Amino acid sequence: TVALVVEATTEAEAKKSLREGGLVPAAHEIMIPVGNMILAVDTQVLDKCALALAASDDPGRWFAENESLIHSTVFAPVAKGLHRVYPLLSVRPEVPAGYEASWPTQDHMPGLHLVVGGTGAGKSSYLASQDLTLVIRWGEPAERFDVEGATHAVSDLNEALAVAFVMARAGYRPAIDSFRNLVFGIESAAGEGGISTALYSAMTAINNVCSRLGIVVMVVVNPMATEAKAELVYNNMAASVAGMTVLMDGAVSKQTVRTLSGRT
Amino acid sequence: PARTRKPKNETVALVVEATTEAEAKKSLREGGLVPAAHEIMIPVGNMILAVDTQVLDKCALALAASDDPGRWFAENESLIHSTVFAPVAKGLHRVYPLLSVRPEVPAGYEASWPTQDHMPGLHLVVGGTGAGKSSYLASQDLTLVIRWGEPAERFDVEGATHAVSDLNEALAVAFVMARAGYRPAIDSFRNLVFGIESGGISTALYSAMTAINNVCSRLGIVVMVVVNPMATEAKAELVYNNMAASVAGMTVLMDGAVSKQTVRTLS
Amino acid sequence: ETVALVVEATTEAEAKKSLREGGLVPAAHEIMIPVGNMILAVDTQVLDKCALALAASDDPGRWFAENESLIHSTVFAPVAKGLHRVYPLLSVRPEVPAGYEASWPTQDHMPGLHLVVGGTGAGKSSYLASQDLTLVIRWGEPAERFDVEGATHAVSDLNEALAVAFVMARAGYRPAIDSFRNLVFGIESAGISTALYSAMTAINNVCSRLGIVVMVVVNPMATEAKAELVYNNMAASVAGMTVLMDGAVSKQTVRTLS
Amino acid sequence: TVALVVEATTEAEAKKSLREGGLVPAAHEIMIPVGNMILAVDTQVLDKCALALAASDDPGRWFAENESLIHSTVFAPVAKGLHRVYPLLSVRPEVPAGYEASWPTQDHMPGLHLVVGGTGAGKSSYLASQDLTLVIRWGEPAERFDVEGATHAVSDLNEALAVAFVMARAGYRPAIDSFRNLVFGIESAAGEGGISTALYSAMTAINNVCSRLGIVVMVVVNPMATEAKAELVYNNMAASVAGMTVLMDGAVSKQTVRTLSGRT
Amino acid sequence: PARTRKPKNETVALVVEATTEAEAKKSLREGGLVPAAHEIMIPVGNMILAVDTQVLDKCALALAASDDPGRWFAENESLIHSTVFAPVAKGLHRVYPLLSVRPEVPAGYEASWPTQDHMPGLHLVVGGTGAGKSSYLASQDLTLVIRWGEPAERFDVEGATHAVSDLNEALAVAFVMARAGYRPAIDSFRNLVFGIESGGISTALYSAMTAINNVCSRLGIVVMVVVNPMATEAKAELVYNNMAASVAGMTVLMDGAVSKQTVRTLS
Amino acid sequence: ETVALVVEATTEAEAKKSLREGGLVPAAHEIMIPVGNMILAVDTQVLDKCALALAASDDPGRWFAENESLIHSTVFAPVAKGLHRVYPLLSVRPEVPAGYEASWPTQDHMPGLHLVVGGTGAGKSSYLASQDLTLVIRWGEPAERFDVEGATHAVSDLNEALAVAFVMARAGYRPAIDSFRNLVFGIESAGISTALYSAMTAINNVCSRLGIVVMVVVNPMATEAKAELVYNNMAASVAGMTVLMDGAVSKQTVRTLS
Repeated sequence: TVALVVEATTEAEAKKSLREGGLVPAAHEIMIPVGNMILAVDTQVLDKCALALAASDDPGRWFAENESLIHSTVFAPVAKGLHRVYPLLSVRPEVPAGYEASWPTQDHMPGLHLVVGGTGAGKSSYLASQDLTLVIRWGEPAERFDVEGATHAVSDLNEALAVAFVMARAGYRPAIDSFRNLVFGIESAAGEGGISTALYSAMTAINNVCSRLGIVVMVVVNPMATEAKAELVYNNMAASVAGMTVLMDGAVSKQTVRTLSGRT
Repeated sequence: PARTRKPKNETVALVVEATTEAEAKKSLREGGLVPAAHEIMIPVGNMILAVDTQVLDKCALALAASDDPGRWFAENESLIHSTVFAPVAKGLHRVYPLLSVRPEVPAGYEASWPTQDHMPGLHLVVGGTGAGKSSYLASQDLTLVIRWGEPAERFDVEGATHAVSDLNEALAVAFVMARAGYRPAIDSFRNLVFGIESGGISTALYSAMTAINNVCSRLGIVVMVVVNPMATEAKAELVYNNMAASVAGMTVLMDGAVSKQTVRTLS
Repeated sequence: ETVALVVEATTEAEAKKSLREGGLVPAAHEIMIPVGNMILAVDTQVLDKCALALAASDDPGRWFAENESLIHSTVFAPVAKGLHRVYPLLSVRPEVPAGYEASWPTQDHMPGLHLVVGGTGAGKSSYLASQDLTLVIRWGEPAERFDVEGATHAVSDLNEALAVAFVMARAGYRPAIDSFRNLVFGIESAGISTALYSAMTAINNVCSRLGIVVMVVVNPMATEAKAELVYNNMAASVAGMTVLMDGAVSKQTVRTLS
Repeated sequence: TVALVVEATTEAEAKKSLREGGLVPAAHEIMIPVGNMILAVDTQVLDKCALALAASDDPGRWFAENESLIHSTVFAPVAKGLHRVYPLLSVRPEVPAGYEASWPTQDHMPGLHLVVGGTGAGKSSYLASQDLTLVIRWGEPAERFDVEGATHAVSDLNEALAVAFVMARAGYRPAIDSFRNLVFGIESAAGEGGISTALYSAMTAINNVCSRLGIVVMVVVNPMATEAKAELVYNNMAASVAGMTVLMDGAVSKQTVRTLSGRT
Repeated sequence: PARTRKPKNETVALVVEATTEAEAKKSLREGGLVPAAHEIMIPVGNMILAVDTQVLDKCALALAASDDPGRWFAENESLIHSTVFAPVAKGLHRVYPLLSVRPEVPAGYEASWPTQDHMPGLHLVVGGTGAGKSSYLASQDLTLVIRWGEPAERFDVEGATHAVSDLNEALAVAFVMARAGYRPAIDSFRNLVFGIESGGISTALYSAMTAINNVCSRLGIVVMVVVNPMATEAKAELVYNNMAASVAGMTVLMDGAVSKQTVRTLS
Repeated sequence: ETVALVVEATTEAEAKKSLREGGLVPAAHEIMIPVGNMILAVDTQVLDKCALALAASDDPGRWFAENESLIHSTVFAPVAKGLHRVYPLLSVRPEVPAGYEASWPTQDHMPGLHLVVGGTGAGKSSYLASQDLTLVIRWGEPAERFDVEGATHAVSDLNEALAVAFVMARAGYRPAIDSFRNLVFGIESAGISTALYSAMTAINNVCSRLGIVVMVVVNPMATEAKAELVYNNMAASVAGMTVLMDGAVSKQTVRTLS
């Protein structure tokens, strides 16, 4: 149960968790700044969901029957002082002890693996080669894939992150198709490539909460850059995340992966 | 000749929104922040609309039973404004960050129009040719044309039309028509193009088309919509490709004739 | 029966009342007019009463000076602040009354706005003088000789400009508004701010609902390069439009009936 | 006495005058829109001041000893609904019956006469030839003129307009040096010349309240335009006011005056 | 080594502003909207500061009587914050539209520095040469330099300086010094240039200089101020001419030497 | 003695209290830090207590993980909303403590920031590895191998980044912040947004007041055309600055004492 309208008005209420409308994250709450929004992941509800999901016979049914638990895993706190109290919020870069990974590449750092390219680049054909559990579908027009494929459709960024976090923590392999609504949604002062700089900070923040969760989430991003600034934009995105695969006319045109070894 | 609004029987909260957690748990109709199972939110720019699928369904069966689609819509403004409305609770933007509409196709969905096996959603008719686009709409055997945001002309007096004033009733009338088995077209989304403010066109126009497209897909309908994106001739092919990537289908019109047509299909 | 100026609905009961009363639901005789990020309303019942009284006067200009309060009751800005949310991307619906007819500005001219664009001072004066207007509603322009000697009524804001023009036209008179200079300057959006076009379509479509034509002088002040495209966008927004160059009519486009 | 903090909260208070914090101008109140500000002139206090000023032996002492009356002549109402109630407010173009004028030119329409040019154009040398009662000094750095000259120094736009209105109504000849703070202060979408379009509407509004008052006020304006857009800017300003004299390197480079006859 | 703030004896209203007409008639110090005869408002960008000439005068006589100007300013933060403050009442922008500061010169005013018969006001020292501008300030026999908005350097430890943190105390210390007969300079207005946001430079920088210039003229003082407008080399002569047109005087510095000097004078 | 988070002064009495308590007047041990349109505060008394405790630990990195709450009490964002008005165009005053000395990053280096700008990933790593740092405070960068294996402490926001660096430096350790990437992205104003420069001057001058040097990695992301002017503006804002090109030092400017 998450507080939706009533927020802390006294110091005593202010010290409560973000779930309860306070301004101080609980021991199991991690704040996720996205543009000028501030989300929160509850790692105990995430643990509960992962344990339960790993016990179920259908990742499909499970998520459809537990949007209550999903909406409790990642939510947007109601207290409005969060931006002031946590100036220029990011997510701290830390990796769990004993973290290992063989996917999407050997020793892939925990974080996001962006699958990047323009429309028609080959992105929804590359995902099929990554041998995923399912594709989390968000912010994209309904396709034949959403009937015949292995999908879970979601509506906002909370559900997208929540289902991805739960799946990965359960030992499953998630992709989000796509972060279109961050690209369109995060308005900010532009850079040399034309993209809002807050889109880059947003990806680092989301990347580093996957880092803290010791997981990798593969995410489709079409940054809508012109031919000229594309290489500058892809370099700023690679500088923001663990891994990035660039697709161009049906073939991989660049791959950058941060690894536990420092080597490819 | 007038339209009956029966404001007595209207239950959408217009000014009182939830102030407690208990109230916040109510439906968007009631001023809460959590949609009931029959409410789907529709984000468009910085606005959040909502469709009531229960009210939508009963409206469609009534419209189908009526003698005259046009007269029914004229007599039932109240039911139209109860089908698609803008909820009053202000926290919806925060609670549902970067909201879209989830891609879905109801079971057993079939469609032969505008093309065989047309995915549910929007079918944009883009271009800039008043003669061409009307002439194209006249060929699709539309039950009527929902007129919105365009200057009055001969057709509004002459043809099978139903004029509306805002995005709520444009979508409501389209939904009620398609659900009832009729063929709606919206002429036009001119006011989304002008009103949604964010190469050449506000990026938020694209997500608003995806959101509205995906509502139609959840409802298992196709709504044909006229859209003139006002692009420079140079950047027009880019904009048309961005728009095709946001929706189920799109027909392009050039100098009075259909030049291009892209359609996502099933099976 | 006065327009609510500060007190707006705070309960669901008050929200159901009319815009005049501070509610959020128009009465059957109220038509909302969205202009930029303002929302005005015309009261067709007050409009019809004013048109009846004006017809009994021997001088339309004097009648409006004698009836300022009735004008502010014909078109007003409702007080309820949730109207933007409740009516998203509001326009005015394109409708023509039963058995409408017209012969001015042209035969079978659709009801709506007729824009008179471009020209020049002495060339705008001439084209307006050639239209046999009952009077020119003067708005947002510096006082010149015409405001002393001519057949005019000076107004101060867009409510009065629209009100006076609506009342004259429903009375059977021919009004022209000189000019929409404060729409052009006042309405800013994403080389013309795009909300000028929908504003004129909205004002155009209330005229069509009222079954009238209102002539309006409007200079978009576009660069001469973008001018031809600018004027195209304007014509696509209204019933009719005349372009003036060097005193003569260079283009006239009119939507008509049969 | 003008209401400064307490504004109408009921319909009954709303119908009171703008001086009393209502939303409806009294019969003697004229609203003056300037950018996104809305001023008000009280013509009865203006009449009282003009009558009293015409009776005094020193326009100088009079204004210095009566800032109370000055601040009651032009003021900024406190009610905030004014922008909504009066959409796209201007001042209506009307001339008093029997209006005559021989200054600054024969049959000069009532309004503003702008004295326009860049810094060093000759503006404070042209004013000395116009044989003025005094120069109202506003928004300009203190000079030797402010000690040795015939001046009244003011601080805001209310005092500038109020002293000008009172002087002219009293049969005296005022100039305002200068409208610098409108040029700098009125921010708005720019035009083809680079100047905010709200500066033009502001000058028409102020022009037409001089029109209603049957007076001419001469006003120094440096619009800060570049050489290219200068001629386009001066034409938009001339299109906004009764009269305009352009100064360029110490000589008049254009004069446009709207007259009662339509002839020069 | 520290600065004594005595917050007990401080009467500037910081959070309670007038809510009634009677309260609105009080001084700006008291949270009202009408300045007392000894308060002059100072508009700077979208902020409105105020100078208390009574407090200013007593401060100047005390500083003149003290043994050490620097120590006094260090011990009297409270009196400094009582000399120049930002009033709390929010309606000041509306009540005083497009506020400036009226041009005035008190009777009998005389001045020999920076030049003979220098009009009271600001004297800007413009340029971009750290070595040049310090070297120029070192030549004017300044009593000390008010350091504000600049990175700490050797001079702050070495020279006759007094560091401050905000525009209020920068102006207050300058006013109290000049009124007492000492020679202040402010190094620098870097934060007005950066903070005032409206060919190349925010136009509001020019009016803020005129407003501050005209306060100094009403006080019968000259305050020398370092100002780097950050202009492109192309548009630098235009910006320097706009700045000279806003103030009593201005010295231009090029590659380590005074190149130009414009000064409005009296008699 | 906790930082007030929601309750700010509403009376003149409460306004006189400290920033920690929700007042509007800093105590003698509070220094305000304006950054863009945020205002933070450092508590030098909590800072000194933290520096004492940290010195008694055998591992600075572990000490900070053990003392998160003390960090948020060293640097915080005060709750009172009138601070912007009360302290116009706020900076931090340039002052150095009595008998300050320094030999790192260079001899007699002024207290303040030392910027390390440009370079590249492997070239930024090398220059930092060559500075003999106690640890690198990692902020706003994606997790890489260095955050697992290196001498680091990861933080989440600018309060923690500044707090950790202040505490280390007052303890006698050498901190470097990698990086100010969220200042560059987060601070927008009128090709660099101008408020980045005053922000660094403000952060620079609190370091000078504290009598410390803090090394900070910052990539302004300027075009290569404007890069040389950009770096000039940055150097004019801080105590010292190193420019890296292709692994080597291409420029180093430092303000010094004697």
